[PDB]
Amino acid sequence: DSFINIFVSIDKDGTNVISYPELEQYVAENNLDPSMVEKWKQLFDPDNTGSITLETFCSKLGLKPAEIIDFREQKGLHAA
Ligand SMILES: [Ca+2]
Repeated sequence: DSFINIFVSIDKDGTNVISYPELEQYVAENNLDPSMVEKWKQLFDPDNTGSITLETFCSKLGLKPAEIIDFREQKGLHAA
């Protein structure tokens, strides 16, 4: 899946802030390497703010927030 998709999957409450527990739950539930947590923090929370915003995620990856929002609206609709 795309980074757009994975962001929406991790951010299960839709706040457009990935909390560290959200990230950690995704890693464990998908049997990923726990080092993944540190990599996301380093790439997407470089200033160590304590969470990962949609804004910083998008700036690092060259995405716009509008792309995650579209996907979120489509996922919701599709799911229904
Ligand atoms: Ca969240």
